[PDB]
Amino acid sequence: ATRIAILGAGPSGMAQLRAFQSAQEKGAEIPELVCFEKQADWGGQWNYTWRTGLDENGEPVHSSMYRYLWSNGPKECLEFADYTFDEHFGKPIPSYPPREVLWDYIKGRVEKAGVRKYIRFNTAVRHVEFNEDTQTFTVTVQDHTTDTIYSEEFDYVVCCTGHFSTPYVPEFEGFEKFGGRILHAHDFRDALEFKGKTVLLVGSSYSAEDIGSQCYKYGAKKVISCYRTAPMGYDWPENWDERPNLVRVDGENAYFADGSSEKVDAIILCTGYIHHFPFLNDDLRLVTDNRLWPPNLYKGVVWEDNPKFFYIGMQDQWYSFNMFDAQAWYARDVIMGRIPLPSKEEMKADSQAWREREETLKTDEEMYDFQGDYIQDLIDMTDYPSFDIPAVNKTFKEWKHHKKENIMTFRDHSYRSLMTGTMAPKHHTPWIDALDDSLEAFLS
Amino acid sequence: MATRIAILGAGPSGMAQLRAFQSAQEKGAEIPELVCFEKQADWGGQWNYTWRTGLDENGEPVHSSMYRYLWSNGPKECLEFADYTFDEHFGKPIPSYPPREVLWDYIKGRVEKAGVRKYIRFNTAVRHVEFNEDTQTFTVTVQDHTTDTIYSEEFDYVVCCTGHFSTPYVPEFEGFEKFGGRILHAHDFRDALEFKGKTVLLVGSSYSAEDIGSQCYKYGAKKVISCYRTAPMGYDWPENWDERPNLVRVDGENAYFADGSSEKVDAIILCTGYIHHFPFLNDDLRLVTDNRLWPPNLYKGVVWEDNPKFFYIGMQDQWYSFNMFDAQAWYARDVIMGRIPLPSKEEMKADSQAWREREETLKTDEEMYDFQGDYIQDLIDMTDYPSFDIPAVNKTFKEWKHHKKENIMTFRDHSYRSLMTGTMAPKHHTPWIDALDDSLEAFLSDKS
Ligand SMILES: Cc1cc2nc3c(=O)[nH]c(=O)nc-3n(C[C@H](O)[C@H](O)[C@H](O)COP(=O)(O)OP(=O)(O)OC[C@H]3O[C@@H](n4cnc5c(N)ncnc54)[C@H](O)[C@@H]3O)c2cc1C
Ligand SMILES: Cc1cc2nc3c(=O)[nH]c(=O)nc-3n(C[C@H](O)[C@H](O)[C@H](O)COP(=O)(O)OP(=O)(O)OC[C@H]3O[C@@H](n4cnc5c(N)ncnc54)[C@H](O)[C@@H]3O)c2cc1C
Ligand SMILES: NC(=O)c1ccc[n+]([C@@H]2O[C@H](COP(=O)([O-])OP(=O)(O)OC[C@H]3O[C@@H](n4cnc5c(N)ncnc54)[C@H](OP(=O)(O)O)[C@@H]3O)[C@@H](O)[C@H]2O)c1
Ligand SMILES: NC(=O)c1ccc[n+]([C@@H]2O[C@H](COP(=O)([O-])OP(=O)(O)OC[C@H]3O[C@@H](n4cnc5c(N)ncnc54)[C@H](OP(=O)(O)O)[C@@H]3O)[C@@H](O)[C@H]2O)c1
Ligand SMILES: [Cl-]
Ligand SMILES: [Cl-]
Repeated sequence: ATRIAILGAGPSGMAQLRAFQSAQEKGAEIPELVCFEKQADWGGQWNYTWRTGLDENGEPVHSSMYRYLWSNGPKECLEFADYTFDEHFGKPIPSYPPREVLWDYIKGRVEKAGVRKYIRFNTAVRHVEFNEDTQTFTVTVQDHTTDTIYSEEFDYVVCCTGHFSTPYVPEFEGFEKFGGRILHAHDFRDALEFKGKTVLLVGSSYSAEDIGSQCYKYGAKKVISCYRTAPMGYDWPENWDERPNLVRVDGENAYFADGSSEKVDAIILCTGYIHHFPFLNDDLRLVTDNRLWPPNLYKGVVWEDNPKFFYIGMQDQWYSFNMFDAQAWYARDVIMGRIPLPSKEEMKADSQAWREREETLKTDEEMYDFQGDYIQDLIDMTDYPSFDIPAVNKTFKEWKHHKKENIMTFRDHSYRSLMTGTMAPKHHTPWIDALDDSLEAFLS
Repeated sequence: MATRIAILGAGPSGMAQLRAFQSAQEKGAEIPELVCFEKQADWGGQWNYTWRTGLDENGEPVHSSMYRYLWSNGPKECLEFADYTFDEHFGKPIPSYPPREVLWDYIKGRVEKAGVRKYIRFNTAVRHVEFNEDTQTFTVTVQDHTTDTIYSEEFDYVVCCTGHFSTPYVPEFEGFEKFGGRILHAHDFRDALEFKGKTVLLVGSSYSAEDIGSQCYKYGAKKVISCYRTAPMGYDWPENWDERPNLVRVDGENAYFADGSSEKVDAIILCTGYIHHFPFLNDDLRLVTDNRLWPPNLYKGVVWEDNPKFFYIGMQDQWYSFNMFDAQAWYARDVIMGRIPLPSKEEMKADSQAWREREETLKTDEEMYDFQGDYIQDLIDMTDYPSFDIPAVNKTFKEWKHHKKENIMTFRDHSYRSLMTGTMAPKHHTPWIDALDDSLEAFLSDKS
């Protein structure tokens, strides 16, 4: 029979397994599935580790998530259309859950599906090669439980390895002289390490916003964020300064493009990530900056030069979980021969139309509107449950409004489920005072 | 020549392998085409310092484990090249325990003189090495991070020089997920100043624990705790350094030891050693071993017995370092060039097994560096690598061990004689404990 390799058991790989299991329970014959995951358990980013740098096997540490992390968007925007918050939790819960609560949710769906049996944990993907002679892929992996490098042949491969794990880590003048810690956002674990300290954040996006907010919340003496082009422009607290870009450091001080300088204890590079696929040769390897429309992907998923190779979740994310579902359902239907692909020329013409639109986008609203339209096109082609994308866009609009009103209280707001219409209750504690990140403390 | 060699890495071992070939060429031999792949932007391996930790600018694991303020942990006289002396490089006597930048300068000096930088492709990560039975050649696949290109080339021989002190052994202890302080491996340690006024727990009882603890002490840590798995280090530690039996668990703030004691600690540094990790090799070529004086499956400690066109340099545990890699690289060179015909697989395994049986009996430090000295003597007797006085190096290791026992904080204040030139090292202008500036300029200057 047909054999599929699914690379990774984060949200995307979980979605890909669930997509196949959904087709099976509706009565379809599905291919043999094998999912390779280098971590010891599923959940991808959402599987928290104290580890940084390299794991116990020598593999790069995957997760970038830290203690005290909460949902940075409304949970109502990432709800599964086939497995609601109401089904999983059995009651209304607040709109910005801590990491452990969303990890519990995503695991709940695949626990229900029974798809853990397809997953080989502690197994790092080493190489994927396409064989023209057999029209099959050789997937080579390292099983760290047995310390064995082995290969198997697959008919199709679905890459679900994420793109927020391999850091973009630029050097600044004087880093070799600096007496304090220099780390990337990827390595950040515990805001308590920076209690009573002066922390410099290099960058102006989600990691700078939230790591700065955690350092503030857990008692940093001072936060400095520095921007390359434009300030973040939010209402920062009194002990948070925004500066133009870092120019250089010395033993103790950071020097900014405005000619100012001051003592800093630690530097956190919130400079984003690279798309990194060392297990792919250039015939299969996606090369892209982080963007809403990466190139060479028909419907954002099908590798145009070899359409038996698929990528899930490689777009920049406003939508996250239910985008990966729409993609996984699409990829499943292509694999199962339910969606015949057009010619390479027709695929490229379709992708180019989406690219041309992506190139014009300016505002946050234009961006989540584009991604909503993309997902609508995907769900129109499969049996993934329809959901109210314009209502989700309106929720993103409210969220963006709440961040502008007050960047420290946006998580104190509640939104309505677009799947069930359930209104989220207000949490028992305002975010700034909610020090305990535990599922037990949140659901109490 | 019509054959081509891939050398994986441009640390001391890969530099030695290039120098071995260049030495044969300047003496009038025809040598093979050489290609050396190095993922860093410059040569030196461990000795090339970086502020970076975890993953580098290209997403490759950061290689170097070296830190600010690192000095030679053995006498430089024990690692001197037999073909390129300290006297030749520096033009004067220098003290016996140079800072990192000074030994980096030295190792670079030899390959600068040799002109072998032209063979090296920097910023290039080795991804895969496969042996092809059909052509009896290796396909080496690499990622050139300068151009972001993955390409493959065919090689007749491969010499693996990628080290084994870079991929950390990082065991989890009960409660690590709860602990509110930093947890890092020795591999990630960069700057003792980060621990000034802090209580630092070191897990481990070998060189990394000794030296990282010594740096934390020197640069003003409040307290050092070192914990041992089997036996204490047993040195004369300063008053703010405690030795405990092994860590059992941690909570939010405290470390709990096997003696039933516990105390609040600010940071935990795992000084738990390293793993031999070769993700670019399939199991037919991949060395699997613990850190030891005699890793298995290596004839003369260098020739992969299942495929003797594949070689490993420097994969042994190290008393000897630079001149061991030279002895090995000269041997591998002579096998590649057909100067040393190999015995049958059965004869190679019988020779390796004799060395293994001896290795298994070793107990004392002296038995260990004596074994490694005898190993190196066997290698150098088979090639034109300049003979050097191995018993005199062993005697220097013995003096060094004696100096560490007398006073672990002042062993670096002693001087030894070059076994290559007979030059006596002068006393440094500053005692180690007060020598806060690690720069080559500060070390080679005359002012204290
Ligand atoms: C710090 C951080 C916070 C975030 N917070 C939110 C949030 O609040 N809300 C939200 O909607 N989204 C958030 N995201 C976005 C995040 O990308 C998605 O939520 C989701 O985790 C992406 O799922 P994925 O499966 O595509 O990738 P990942 O979650 O990265 O999972 C990829 C999986 O592939 C495995 N893998 C990778 N390489 C290999 C290999 N070679 N061999 C084997 N296995 C491999 C990994 O170990 C991992 O399990 C956050 C991202 C980051 C980095
Ligand atoms: C912290 C520390 C301190 C030390 N101090 C001393 C000392 O004072 N005295 C002493 O004698 N010895 C010391 N050593 C021992 C050390 O092993 C040797 O000095 C020497 O650096 C070993 O050289 P090598 O070339 O075998 O390996 P390395 O120095 O580790 O060099 C390996 C090279 O391979 C490259 N490489 C690795 N993987 C790849 C890949 N996939 N693709 C491409 N290139 C790759 C690396 O980037 C590097 O250039 C120390 C070791 C450590 C870890
Ligand atoms: N749940 C949470 O609270 C949380 C926390 C952290 C991250 N995340 C998630 O993680 C993902 C990644 O977010 P991210 O902000 O890490 O990455 P990102 O969105 O790709 O942000 C990249 C940032 O790096 C900056 N940058 C790049 N090079 C720079 C340089 N040389 N100097 C200064 N700044 C530089 C960019 O500035 P320019 O704009 O000038 O290019 C930009 O601000 C997102 O999905 C996010 O939601 C979530
Ligand atoms: N120039 C310098 O100053 C400097 C500094 C750092 C390192 N180095 C070099 O780096 C190399 C490696 O030295 P290293 O000490 O890092 O590694 P190493 O010699 O392999 O030592 C490993 C240590 O980890 C301990 N260990 C392993 N697992 C443990 C566990 N679960 N709990 C507690 N302890 C555990 C071992 O204890 P057991 O003995 O009980 O097994 C041993 O003490 C050497 O070449 C060294 O010279 C040099
Ligand atoms: Cl069907
Ligand atoms: Cl000012």
